[PDB]
Amino acid sequence: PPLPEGMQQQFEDTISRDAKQQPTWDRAQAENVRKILESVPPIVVAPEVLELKQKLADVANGKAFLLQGGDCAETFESNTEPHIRANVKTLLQMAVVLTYGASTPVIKMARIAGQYAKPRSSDLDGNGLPNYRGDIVNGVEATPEARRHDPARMIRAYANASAAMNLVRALTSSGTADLYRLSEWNREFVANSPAGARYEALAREIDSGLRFMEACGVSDESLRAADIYCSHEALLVDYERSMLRLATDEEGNEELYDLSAHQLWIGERTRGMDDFHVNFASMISNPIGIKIGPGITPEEAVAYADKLDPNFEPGRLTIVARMGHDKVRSVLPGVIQAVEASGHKVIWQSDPMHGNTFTASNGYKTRHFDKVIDEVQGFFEVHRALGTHPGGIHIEFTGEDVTECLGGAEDITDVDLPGRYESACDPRLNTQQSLELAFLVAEMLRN
Amino acid sequence: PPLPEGMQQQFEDTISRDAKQQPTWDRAQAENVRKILESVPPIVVAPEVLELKQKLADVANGKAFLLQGGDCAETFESNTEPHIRANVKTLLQMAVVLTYGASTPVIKMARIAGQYAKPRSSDLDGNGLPNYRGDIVNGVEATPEARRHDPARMIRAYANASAAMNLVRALTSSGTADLYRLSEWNREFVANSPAGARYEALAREIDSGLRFMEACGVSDESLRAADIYCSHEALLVDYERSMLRLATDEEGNEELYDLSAHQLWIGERTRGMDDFHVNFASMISNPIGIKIGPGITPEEAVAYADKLDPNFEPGRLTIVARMGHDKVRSVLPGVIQAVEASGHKVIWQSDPMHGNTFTASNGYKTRHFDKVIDEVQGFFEVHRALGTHPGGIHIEFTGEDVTECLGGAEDITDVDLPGRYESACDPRLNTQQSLELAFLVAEMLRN
Amino acid sequence: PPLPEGMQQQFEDTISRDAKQQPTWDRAQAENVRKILESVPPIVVAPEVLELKQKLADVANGKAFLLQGGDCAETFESNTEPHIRANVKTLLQMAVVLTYGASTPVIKMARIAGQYAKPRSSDLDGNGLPNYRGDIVNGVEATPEARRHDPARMIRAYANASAAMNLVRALTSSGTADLYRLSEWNREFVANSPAGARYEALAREIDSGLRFMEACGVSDESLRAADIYCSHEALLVDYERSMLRLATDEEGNEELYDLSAHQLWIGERTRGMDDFHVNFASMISNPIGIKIGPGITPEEAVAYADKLDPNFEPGRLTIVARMGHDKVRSVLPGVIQAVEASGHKVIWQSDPMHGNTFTASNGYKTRHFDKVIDEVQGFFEVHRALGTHPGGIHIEFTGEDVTECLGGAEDITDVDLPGRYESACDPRLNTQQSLELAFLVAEMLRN
Amino acid sequence: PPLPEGMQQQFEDTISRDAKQQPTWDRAQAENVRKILESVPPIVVAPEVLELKQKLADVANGKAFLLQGGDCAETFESNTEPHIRANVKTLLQMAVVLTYGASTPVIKMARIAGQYAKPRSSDLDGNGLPNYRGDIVNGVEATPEARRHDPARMIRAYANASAAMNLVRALTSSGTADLYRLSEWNREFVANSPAGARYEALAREIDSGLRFMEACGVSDESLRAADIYCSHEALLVDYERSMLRLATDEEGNEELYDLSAHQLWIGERTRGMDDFHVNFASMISNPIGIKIGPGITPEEAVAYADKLDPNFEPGRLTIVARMGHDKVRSVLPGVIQAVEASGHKVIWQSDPMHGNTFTASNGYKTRHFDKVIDEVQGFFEVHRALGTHPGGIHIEFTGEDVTECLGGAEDITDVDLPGRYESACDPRLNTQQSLELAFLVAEMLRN
Ligand SMILES: N[C@@H](Cc1c[nH]c2ccccc12)C(=O)O
Ligand SMILES: N[C@@H](Cc1c[nH]c2ccccc12)C(=O)O
Ligand SMILES: N[C@@H](Cc1c[nH]c2ccccc12)C(=O)O
Ligand SMILES: N[C@@H](Cc1c[nH]c2ccccc12)C(=O)O
Ligand SMILES: [Mn+2]
Ligand SMILES: [Mn+2]
Ligand SMILES: [Mn+2]
Ligand SMILES: [Mn+2]
Repeated sequence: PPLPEGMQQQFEDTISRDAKQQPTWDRAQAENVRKILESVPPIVVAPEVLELKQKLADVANGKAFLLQGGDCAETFESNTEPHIRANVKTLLQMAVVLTYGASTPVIKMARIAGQYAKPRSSDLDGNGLPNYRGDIVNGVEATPEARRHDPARMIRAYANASAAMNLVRALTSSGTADLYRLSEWNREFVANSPAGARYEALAREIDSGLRFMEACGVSDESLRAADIYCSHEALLVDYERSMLRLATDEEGNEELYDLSAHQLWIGERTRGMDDFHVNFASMISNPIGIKIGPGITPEEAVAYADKLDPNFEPGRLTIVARMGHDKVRSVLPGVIQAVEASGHKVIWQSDPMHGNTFTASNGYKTRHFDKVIDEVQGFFEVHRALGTHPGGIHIEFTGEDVTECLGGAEDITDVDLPGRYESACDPRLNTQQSLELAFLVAEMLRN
Repeated sequence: PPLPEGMQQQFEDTISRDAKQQPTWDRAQAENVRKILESVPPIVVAPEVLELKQKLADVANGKAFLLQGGDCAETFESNTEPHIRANVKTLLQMAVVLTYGASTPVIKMARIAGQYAKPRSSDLDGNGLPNYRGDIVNGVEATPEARRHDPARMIRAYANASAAMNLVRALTSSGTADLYRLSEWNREFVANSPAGARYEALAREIDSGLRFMEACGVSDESLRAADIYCSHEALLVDYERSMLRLATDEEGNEELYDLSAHQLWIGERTRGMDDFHVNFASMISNPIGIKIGPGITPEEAVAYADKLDPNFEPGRLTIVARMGHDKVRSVLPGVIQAVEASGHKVIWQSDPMHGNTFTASNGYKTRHFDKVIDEVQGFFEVHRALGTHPGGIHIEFTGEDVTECLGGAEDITDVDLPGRYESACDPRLNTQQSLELAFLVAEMLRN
Repeated sequence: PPLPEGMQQQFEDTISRDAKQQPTWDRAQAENVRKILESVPPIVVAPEVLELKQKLADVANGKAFLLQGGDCAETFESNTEPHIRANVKTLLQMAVVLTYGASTPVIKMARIAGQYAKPRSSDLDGNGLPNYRGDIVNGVEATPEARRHDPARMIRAYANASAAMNLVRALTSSGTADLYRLSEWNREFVANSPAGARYEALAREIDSGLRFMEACGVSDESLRAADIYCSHEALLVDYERSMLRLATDEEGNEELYDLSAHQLWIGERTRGMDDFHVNFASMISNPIGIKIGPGITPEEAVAYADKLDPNFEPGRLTIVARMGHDKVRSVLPGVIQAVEASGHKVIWQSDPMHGNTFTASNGYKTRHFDKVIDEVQGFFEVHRALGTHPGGIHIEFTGEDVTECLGGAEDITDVDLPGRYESACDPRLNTQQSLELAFLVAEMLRN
Repeated sequence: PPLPEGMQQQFEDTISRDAKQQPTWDRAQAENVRKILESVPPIVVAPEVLELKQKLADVANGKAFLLQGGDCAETFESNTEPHIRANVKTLLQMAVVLTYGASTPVIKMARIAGQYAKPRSSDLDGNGLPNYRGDIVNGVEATPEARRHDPARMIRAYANASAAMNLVRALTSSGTADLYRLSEWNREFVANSPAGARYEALAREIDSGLRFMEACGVSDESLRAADIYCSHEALLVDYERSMLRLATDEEGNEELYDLSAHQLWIGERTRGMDDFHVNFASMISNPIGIKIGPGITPEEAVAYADKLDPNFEPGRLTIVARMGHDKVRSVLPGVIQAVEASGHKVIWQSDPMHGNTFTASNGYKTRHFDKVIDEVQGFFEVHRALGTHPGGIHIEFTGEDVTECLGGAEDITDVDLPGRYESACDPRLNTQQSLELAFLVAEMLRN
């Protein structure tokens, strides 16, 4: 494989860096897997990434909203036609309500087609066997057989990735992204929800807006379909470097993209300034997210922003606040002020999930719904008060009727958790609770 | 002028009938005026009349609403670019609010381009001189000079008619019928109205529906312009018979239209079954209205419906209830039941104007706003209860800030009337009071 | 009537100038006619004039073509629904063929709604009576009764003007401007033309382009209707000054328009630099044409261009070459070179009509078809060679099957002329010969 | 896996049948591969198959054309982003020319995402090792190691299938299916082709039709993108039965689809009436093709049509004539007459490839371009003469500059073949020769 140009100087340097949360496995074998994946069809194409950069610039400048979400960890087992549908459906069903509430174009990103690699686990498990690190590295089975790290799982992940994107592209053009269809499903929610009497205000109001549209004779070019972009945490060195492709923009302008997804994002753990991922990200032309915890100082946030967005292109960087309901109001404002002052129009995104994960006195780990909302509530209160733009959210959900998060309209308590708990990692929002979340965030976008 | 076909047998018979409310003037002179007008360009064309019949069929079958209105009597003096604009603007500004409220296509008919002839006056005035009978017959001046009946005023009316339609067609294609522009004017009303705090519920709600439209990327083909159809009372024999033209529909299918307007309507006074107008109307292929008072018996309403709609074409006949706020609930239901049972899908239209005209203990004649609303309120209460469709309304308004009707948000009382009173005949709704009327009728269409 | 602003200084000065080709009539009476017409609805509105300026800028910059034409002189007698249709139809039927040939948007201007005033006649007739000077001044009858100059004919002209524009606006929205309909009529021409075997190349080719359009599933938003703008020679002082209106553009920017038409043009006779019309034209914000004969020197053409286009707004001025088939190649190139060099992007338009008018040894006056074509042929040869843009043409035609011009596919000779000759002034192209002209000009636009 | 309903009775019976051209491999292993593939995301979805049935009905009824084609056998090695692009590009580049020529919607089907299984080889090779039977069964390497039959290759094929469809869906929405872009590439062909002077007639003509489109202001909703459907020969029992899914149409109407592709087709070898494939095909709701050789008798063609299209749904069956240039005119007409008479509106498709395969006196096997054209030439001559509709073609091509077929504009002779020959099986058309084929078939569609 020959060199690009002046990137090779930078690329070699980028490999040199340490990478946290890597898998331990055979190197000679993993290099073969990579050189296989160096020639496959990509999951996405450069023009679609450009389209997302342009749409993400509008989010950065107050003209659009960002809905990101899906499974915490995709599993090969769960990557099926019925499950993918339900995630797409709930993502869209939310997006119609946020579109109305925000009075702006919602951009739909998804945790899909790549979100396999997982860091959150401690380095070793009880019983002396390695713990689950995603179906791209090892199996969920609690046996030394399955938990052994396997480079071949990278090809299985690429397979399952291209399967899922092929399906969302089909599902979206085939009209599960029909606007009238989605709102008819949202009435079925509000009618059959316990706390739907609260939300029926906005339900009727969206109903009216749609009937008004048809009354004005508005030709349904844009109403039959959507665009669901895709994303995952760029965790794994060999997989993400294998998906590097070299596109040539208009007038022969050459660039370097990671086409494993439209948008890649960096996690809390692999966040070092002189580590692989932040240097990888700054080299690739994709839009980029970056998770940010309470331990962030505004000094560091400006440092990230300078490296990841070195040309002040609005929407290139998303900064994903995940801080807990209590510490969001306190920590965030200083970060924004410093970042905005430095001349960077980033997308401010709320992740009210990975802040509020607590062990539920029941074996299982959960998040309380009321606390999840309260982090977003505070995320807006900071933006309203400072006079900056709430760019988006980054929730974790599923389209199955599962009981993993407490509270909500359903009244899910400690005792309800073992009844159905299908998640490979962090606890996801119930279908009921995902829609319910959107309606509340809509109300916050209005006021 | 040669004969059409089997129509000539019927046409001769139609002339034979007596016509009420005619002008007394020279016959030889008036026949020359007619034979001049027999060759001019028509005010409208057959294909547009067909378009209205098709759209009026949708009103008859519950799928659309009918907004009709404008000046009571157009005057040559008042037929000016600024006045016509303001009437068009308020007609459209209403139509956007009714469209939202009804959740259906509003069809916009106007009292314009022909509404000159006037019957309401008693046959002779005080002082022994003839009274005003519209600028198509005589002048407003109180002198035996001006009040003399003049056949030449028919050509002056045709001139002023083609002037006004030429302007609405231009105004509508030029973008005074822009949907975003109209609602921006409606916010200026609700902000600057006294009782706008009541209406700001629906104002924000329409605002949201429009921002939602732009958020969904909806291409503005249908949003920049409208269609304002035109109408007048077919009062005058010589003028309406001069505008008879013979069109040939698809596959050479020949028909006879009165192209003085898109839709002609019959008044309370010239309503006889064996009089000129009802026989004229049944011969012409235009859509047709018919005014109906408290003295109507359901027996007669079915007789009209049989003659005017002899082929059960839905939307061909409109039946215009004008009965007073008190007698609307009582008289109407029996008429609908009999008409619906006879197998006629007419358009049920409310005229809350020509029922409630009372002399205002001030010289001038007025209508009270609260009473006008209450006739429409009852018009809906009858339809809601019977389970039939409220097809439309037929208000009289102007786009000038005039004080002719009492009540409203403005608090217009007896003493306010002489301050500005520009109407040639019946008292019209203030700009403020026309918009205010629409918002209330919207609220009635929802519930 | 109060003053505009700094225009009044200029307006007074503009009146002061002598005006050629005026009518002699009562001044006190003509001032009443003018003060009547000062308050009527205009024939057009400012936003439509702005739209034309923007579209005419595209013609000036090589991106569009200009089709102007219609009757030489409209007559009140001829201003009828059937005649107007046929002129509109042939104007559009031409425009589809020119659109294809030019591979650009054709802009459709018409000699309609105002083209009554006529200058071409000598000042006095034989028999001592005044000669015909258009239905806006006097009648066609050869009697001292009718030929007397009548200010009231200005109001009759305004009436007939608003009649005709009301009809074209209706005819155009009602779908006589349907693109598939027009080409089906053009096949009927080519099939039934004698020389149609020459033109059937381009006929099939346009047929293919339309079927291709429907094959590509192209939504028919733009295909059902057109925009026919309107024009006349601004000849008559009192009529054109009566139609002056004051519009306020975006952000309250005030301007002065003559809304008797969209585009006014100046004739050969009333062309003086310090005469009324050139000073009138430079004061009004309308787009402007100017007729130009062989006697023009490039020195003068630059002088006109400086006065009429004082801000170098492209498309504001059209320069209408009418020079004869022989003298077009010789006279024109020097005019273009000087005008282009001076920094003026005007529209170069060919008028192959008013150059080639000769008395036909038969009483009547005619133009030979082959000579008419040859002036356009040379008009293109000049532009092809110089490398400038042929902006448009300015033919005179009618949609009746009349025999006024010699030659063509029909083989019209001297003896054929009295069979049907309906023109009030210059000889117009036959329906057959108008379409035939377009096909040839299309072939010239390709090569 | 539970039963559908009354299908299970029929499904069991369908398995019972013998299947020709199957692979010999471990059954227990191959059943695991199948039960894995029973739960994956499908390559396509039911609504898209319905869309194709509706579009294929229009082809059957003379309103549309069918362009099918691509690689003869896809190889995992060749299934790459650059190769897939070039095939898509040439498929579309052809489709624009056929769309114009046919004056109808071309429907674009592709040999992609599944076309791995191959029957054409004799049962055993020289050297005693098994011969190549497609990357879904074994490898191209000439070693007993690689040629061993491997059930795991079914999962590798599904992986590579979902990879490729994910890419065409992306490539098509991203604007490699832009109509103006494709024709700009077609001018580069005609300019740089040797025999392009023949084709420049239609090249300019398509250029004109596109400029005309932009001149008419036609909004580019439909012009930026296309729909490329997908197909392969349903050869392999375990793979096709694994992709059976159960969809529920509008109003809960249940059906059974094979979602390995949009359209499956049956080969010459596996064509028996009581064999697996014809009974499989008749059970699945997909549209269906069927290859047909010279040995077909009209008696049999009606028998097929009765079984495969048991409800006379037009466009459900495609009948693919592959007969050789000589025997096409002779054999075909009798088949059509009998089929049309039986009341079946099938799609008549020409496969001018698998008839004319001859060994090229050079080791390699080839087809002559002039002979390939002549089979289509005769295919049309039969339809023109009989007065039936030429529904489509089924060529085999690639977007690489390869030398596998003789003749064409390039002048490829025997000596040119080894220079570049990349095909795993039958010889494909050069990029130059694929475009050139389309232009000629366009000319045949006109006359
Ligand atoms: N195409 C528009 C409108 C739309 C269609 N389906 C949607 C579903 C959700 C939100 C918006 C939409 C958009 O993507 O915004
Ligand atoms: N053209 C649509 C929408 C529209 C445009 N302008 C309007 C003004 C009022 C109501 C609706 C409209 C209609 O006539 O209904
Ligand atoms: N609306 C487009 C296309 C069109 C419709 N009717 C036409 C008649 C002639 C030429 C073009 C057209 C235009 O005005 O150009
Ligand atoms: N969308 C239309 C037009 C079109 C777009 N791209 C194309 C490429 C080829 C042929 C047609 C098209 C179609 O599929 O037919
Ligand atoms: Mn998580
Ligand atoms: Mn009245
Ligand atoms: Mn002339
Ligand atoms: Mn083959």
